[PDB]
Amino acid sequence: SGFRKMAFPSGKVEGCMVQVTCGTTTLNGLWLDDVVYCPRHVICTSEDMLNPNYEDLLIRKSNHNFLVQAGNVQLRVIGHSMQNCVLKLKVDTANPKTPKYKFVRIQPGQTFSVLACYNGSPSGVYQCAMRPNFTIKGSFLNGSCGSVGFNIDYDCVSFCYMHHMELPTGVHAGTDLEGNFYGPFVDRQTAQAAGTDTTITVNVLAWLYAAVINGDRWFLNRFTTTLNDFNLVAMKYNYEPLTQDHVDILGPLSAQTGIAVLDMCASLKELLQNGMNGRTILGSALLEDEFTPFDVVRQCSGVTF
Amino acid sequence: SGFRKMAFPSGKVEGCMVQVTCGTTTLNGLWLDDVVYCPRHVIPNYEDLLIRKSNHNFLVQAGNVQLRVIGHSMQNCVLKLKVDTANPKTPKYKFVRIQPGQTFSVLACYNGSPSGVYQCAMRPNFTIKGSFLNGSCGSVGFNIDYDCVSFCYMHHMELPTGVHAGTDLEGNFYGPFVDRQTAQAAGTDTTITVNVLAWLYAAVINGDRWFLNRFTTTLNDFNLVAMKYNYEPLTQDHVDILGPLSAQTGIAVLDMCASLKELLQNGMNGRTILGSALLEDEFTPFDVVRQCSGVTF
Ligand SMILES: CS(=O)(=O)NCc1ccc(Cl)cc1CC(=O)Nc1cncc2ccccc12
Ligand SMILES: CS(=O)(=O)NCc1ccc(Cl)cc1CC(=O)Nc1cncc2ccccc12
Ligand SMILES: [Cl-]
Repeated sequence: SGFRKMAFPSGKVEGCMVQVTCGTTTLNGLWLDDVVYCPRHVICTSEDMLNPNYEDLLIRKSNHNFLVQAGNVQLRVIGHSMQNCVLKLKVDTANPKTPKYKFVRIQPGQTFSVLACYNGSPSGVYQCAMRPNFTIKGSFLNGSCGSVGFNIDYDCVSFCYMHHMELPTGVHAGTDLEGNFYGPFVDRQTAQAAGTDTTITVNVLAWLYAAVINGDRWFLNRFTTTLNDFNLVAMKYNYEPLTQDHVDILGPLSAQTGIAVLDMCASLKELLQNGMNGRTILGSALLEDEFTPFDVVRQCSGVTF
Repeated sequence: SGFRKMAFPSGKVEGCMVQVTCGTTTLNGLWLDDVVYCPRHVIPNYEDLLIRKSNHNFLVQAGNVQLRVIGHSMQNCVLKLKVDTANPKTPKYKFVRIQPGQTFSVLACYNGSPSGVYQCAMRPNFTIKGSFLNGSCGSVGFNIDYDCVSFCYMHHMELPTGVHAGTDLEGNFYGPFVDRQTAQAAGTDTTITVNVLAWLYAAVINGDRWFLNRFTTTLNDFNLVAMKYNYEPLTQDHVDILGPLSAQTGIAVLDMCASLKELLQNGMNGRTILGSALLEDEFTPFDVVRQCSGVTF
């Protein structure tokens, strides 16, 4: 019993964190086999950030301009290349702690664990979701650039995010491990603002199924809804549209609890209309959207209370 | 910017998790040097049950390797299994007993394999609001101070309300609980006042100031009000501990207490603080300073 915002154990990722220094800038890098991956803005000064020409800044660098530190050991850089917004530093030592891994690009709504780091040293781990507006509501200070997001389903680490910047509203933007940004963002100091964010509907429904599994039904009602009527109501509360893919994905949780997806949708419509009236759902007075259907199945019991 | 329920990096603890099996029961153990620590209920009159067991009755698995048990002893509610192999991954560590209101990270494990990490607090009623299923027994709670892991909790049981109970690593339970199937219930819980105040300071550091007001209060008047809402009493030690956050934000502790009083008496009025519509009490003053400063391990 219980339901917590649970992160994956971070040990496999901790063994990959290194410090990358280029001139006066110091940030984090991810050391996998003989390559260190880090944000390409490590080669920039603060002046450079308005309109940086990364190709021009990089051509002026040699391998020995990049200092890479792994624990108390200095790694030797023997090659460098840029792939989109990521710099790849070839080093002369393969990481003996390299776990089984993959680079995966995630979609809005997907969750992942973040290992926040400073100076190549891990400080904390938390769980978060890729928002519909492609930002993440992280907890990051200056020096956290290069910190990574990941999932560890089975024994394989799937790296999905690398931290690049904080937007004016305090939210965060970054790339996949191939250097492609999530969202319409650029690694440039320009007028960039997060688009209006929305609630991840399929995740709120998954979390309502989690509450039913753990023994709570106060929010259910005798009604059902069509998918279209639910979406017309949901969009008035800034909720993301629910698609047939989302309905199909909630199938297993629907069969485990005996509550049809459109019946759970009707309960969500009523909660949006009434609020909680002094009650909580899984210890929260707000509707939680940072647990996916997959997270609920992983954390919750297979037997409903 | 941002404020998350952040756990310590779990790698140093992951390298200590093992599976302990005794007959039909399988649970988790903590392997430090040549000893495996686990709940004694893996085997009631525990001395009588233990005397009937030999070393080979305990099966200890570390990854894909079977460890050989060469000795066994009981310390309070923890069983200590002496193994032939010292854990090469043993970190620098201490066993520490924590107090209600203090927080820690939990590495939830099943079959000696870590599945997740989350942050939680020892409630005033000595239970923890964890997330555990059958097989989680032996999972541990810890903090990291510099490069040293301070083990503070070992999971033993779930109570009827869905909350959890366990011991320190010396086998002493937190709370009036016993390790057996009998009628046990968590006492009425209270809110950790010093932690709510620390979280209000974290919200101010992050730009959330709508709840600040021009008023102050005496410590006695605040405690009379706090007692009415099932909040733990605030002591002068708590006021002293909040000193640094008070100097950083410019808001006196009793000034923040007057904000907390108004929130208790009137509610949030449709507003949120750090994305929450409830007053959060599972961040200590030290957790706030660490997360708003970047301390690494
Ligand atoms: C150097 S500048 O032109 O003033 N702007 C910095 C900058 C521009 C464009 C990019 Cl892609 C990256 C940066 C650096 C950057 O945003 N760092 C940070 C990352 N995460 C959290 C932070 C919290 C507080 C301060 C900085 C933080
Ligand atoms: C095993 S028994 O003696 O029959 N009764 C249970 C019991 C009594 C006394 C003790 Cl010290 C331990 C137990 C077992 C126990 O509480 N396990 C669990 C721990 N955490 C989460 C759980 C979720 C679902 C089921 C069990 C869970
Ligand atoms: Cl995805």
